[PDB]
Parts: sequence; C-alpha cells; structure tokens
Amino acid sequence: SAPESGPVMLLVATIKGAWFLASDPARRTWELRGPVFLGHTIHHIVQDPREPERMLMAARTLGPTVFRSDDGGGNWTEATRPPAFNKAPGRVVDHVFWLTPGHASEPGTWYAGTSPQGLFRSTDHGASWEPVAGFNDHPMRRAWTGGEPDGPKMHSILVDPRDPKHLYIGMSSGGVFESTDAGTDWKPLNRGCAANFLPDPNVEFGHDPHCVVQHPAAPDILYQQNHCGIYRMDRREGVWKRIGDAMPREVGDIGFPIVVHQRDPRTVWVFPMDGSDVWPRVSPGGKPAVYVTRDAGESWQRQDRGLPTDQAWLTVKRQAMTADAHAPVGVYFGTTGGEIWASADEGEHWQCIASHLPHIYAVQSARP
Ligand SMILES: [Cl-]
Ligand SMILES: [Cl-]
Ligand SMILES: [Cl-]
Ligand SMILES: [Cl-]
Repeated sequence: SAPESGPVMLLVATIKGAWFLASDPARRTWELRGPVFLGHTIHHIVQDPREPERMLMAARTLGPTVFRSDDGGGNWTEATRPPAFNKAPGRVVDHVFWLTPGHASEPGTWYAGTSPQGLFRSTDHGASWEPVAGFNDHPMRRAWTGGEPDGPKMHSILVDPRDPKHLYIGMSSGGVFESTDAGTDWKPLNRGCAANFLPDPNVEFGHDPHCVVQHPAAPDILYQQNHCGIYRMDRREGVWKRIGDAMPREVGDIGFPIVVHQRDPRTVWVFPMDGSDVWPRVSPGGKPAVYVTRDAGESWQRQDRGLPTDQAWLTVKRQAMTADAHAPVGVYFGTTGGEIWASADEGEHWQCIASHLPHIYAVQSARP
C-alpha cells in the first residue's frame, strides 16, 4: 500500500439527512455540502472502493431502502428491490443498518445488514437485493439472534480481501460469526470474548460486539470494540484476547467504534464511553478522548488535544469513526451532538470541522 494523496471526503449519515465534507489536498480546510435527503434518517453512506464514482446510502422513507449513485453522489436512485425478508409460511426489515462492498474480483456485489438481524446481497451495484438464505434461514438463526433501543441489528459485514467466500458478520446481540463458503453456512466465533450481561458469560454465542474490523494488510488480524471490551484476534489462534485490559481502570475499554490504520495492523483507535451500568446502557463521560494503540493493544495512549477538556458529554456511535489512507493517516469522528472532529496526524490533534448537524449515525472516508 502506497499512501493515498489529495482531497479527502467524509460521508456523514444523520438522523435527518446526509452531509458531505470535502478537504483541500493538505486536509486543513474543509467544505460542507448538504443536506441531501433532508428529513430522512440515513444510516450508512459507503463509497465503492473498486469504483469510486459509485456510492450506496442506507436510508428510511419509500420505507427502508438503499439509494445508489454512479456519479460520486450527484444523483441518487432508490433500490428497485430493497432488502426485504421472504414471506413467512414473519419478520419485517425495520432498516438497512450496514453496507459492505464486495471483493475486488466481483464488481457490483455488496452485502447489507439489517435491523432486525438479516444479511442480504446485491450483485447489480445495489439496485436489487436478495436474502443470503444461508444466514436468514439457518436452523440456528432464531437462537443466535433471539428477539427485539433502536432494535437489534446486523453489522460489521467483512469480506476477506484474499477470498470472497470468507465472510465475517457481527450481531447486536448474537456475536461474531464466520462463513468460509460465501454465506451458505455460518458458525459462531466468540471464543475469549466476555458476555457479562448474560447469565453464563462462557457460552458460544449471545455476545454484543459493537464494531468488528479485519485488517487489510494482515487479514488474519481482527479487532473489535465489544460491549465487554476491546479485543484482538489472530484468526490462526481462533481466540479473542482482551487488549482492552491494558486500558486505564478509570477509563475502561467499553465504547462503540473501532478503526485500524490501513497499512499498520498494530495501530487501532477507539472512543471510550462508560459501560458501568446494566446492559445495553452506555453513557458518555465528561472528558472526551480517542485512545490509540501502536503496538496491537499492549499499550494505549490518550488523544484529546483540541477536544473540549471537561463538562463535554460526547457519544460516538459504531459507524461514527473513520480513517483515511493518507500519510500520516487522518482520523475522524462524528458525535450525536452533531460535531465532526478531524485529525490529520493519526489522532494527536483534533479540530472541529463541522458543528450543529443533526444526530450523527455514521462517518465514512471516501476518495473524491
Ligand atoms: Cl421485510
Ligand atoms: Cl429472508
Ligand atoms: Cl465487561
Ligand atoms: Cl438532532
């Protein structure tokens, strides 16, 4: 990986529309465009890295759908067939929560994760979606998911860069699950991860991962921010290890998002929150900070330069942190209070580049 260069774009999904932030090549001044779809609840906006001119946006009302653009966001068209569960001999899609573009060798293929938990696939750039039957009708599904916050959801859909058949998914609640046959079969992969909200924490599934990532440079390495900690797994070992235990006692290792440095599998960023109350309640602290590790979780450093020093009760949701692929890597986050904070030096300094936006669900980097 050669570092990317030039302008960065941030795709910002909020409860009342989509906004877009564009930088100069130096990433010092930013331009805000939007709202796009003002009054609609936008859950996720993702650029196809295979074809940068293509973008998908998970949105509600039309009911729940996916809008597509083939001109880098200049025009949006609703799905001809959005994600919908099959007729029961039944469950209903509340919203499309997460969008993942497929493997390099399968252009036009995407996965979608819904609330309640459901996995869907498009092979036509998100125009039409069908259920991934191997998950949605798996005999263990109801046991893995359970029943009905905003509702339970499917997230962290990961397609292995080395193999389109190797997939990972995250479910709140349920856990991390793996397929080695493009989703025709799934198995739980939660070993080593706590589930302290369950009667027996040492079960196979039922866990509450918040955000899972597979490193693009070292795809055996997975990181997750869970309701019960920050974990790292080397897939060859098959166990999640709580690297979050290196966090300071007063800060803890609870939070929602997790982000990895594009080139360095040892560098990861989290946004800690107070998880000391009963499940699923996570509360903000008054002293906001991102924490970085540059040694795969052995040590953590606080990153708060430029951020409000105190009486600042910031919530950062799962999809609301992202990072670019520039040198140095820039890091960004969006708060439920409507601020977009940006760093162009791996989280060492922060600058508020947007404020007074509606409640932010997701922030995603993109190449204009
Ligand atoms: Cl449906
Ligand atoms: Cl279905
Ligand atoms: Cl815990
Ligand atoms: Cl709001």
